[PDB]
Amino acid sequence: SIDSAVATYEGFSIRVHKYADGDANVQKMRFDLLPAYVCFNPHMGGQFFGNP
Amino acid sequence: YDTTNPQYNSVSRQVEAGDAVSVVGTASQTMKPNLFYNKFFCGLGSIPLPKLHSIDSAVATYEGFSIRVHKYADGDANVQKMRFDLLPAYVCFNPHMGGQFFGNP
Repeated sequence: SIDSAVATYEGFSIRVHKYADGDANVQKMRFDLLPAYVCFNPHMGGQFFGNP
Repeated sequence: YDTTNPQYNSVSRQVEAGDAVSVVGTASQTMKPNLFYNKFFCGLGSIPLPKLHSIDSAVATYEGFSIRVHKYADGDANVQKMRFDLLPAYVCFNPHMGGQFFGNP
């Protein structure tokens, strides 16, 4: 019962919901995304710097 | 009263310091004043309201004023809600075209 749409950018998909409170006269919008992460093997990357 | 643009003078002389004034009427009395005015003394209007998201509405014209209604509910309390509303706007085009009259004793 809430108006949506879903739009791609950089090949990531994003919902918007548009609702409102009726007793207060306000209108509200939200934009969401859920990421999932993995680290397979911590020994395969790191940080680097120059050598003095 | 303007020396450099006398084309705009509304009154017959300068108001200097020390000029006697007075107040029309009695001290604490309460009354209902009558009103004369020309058509272009004061203006009146109303601003159209957009509809809230995800909430049903309708718009009806009554005297020539337009009025939104919004119809929402409370799902858990199981009640039905409605509000009708309007935004007025008011102008004073010119103070010298209207006033208040009373009788003469």
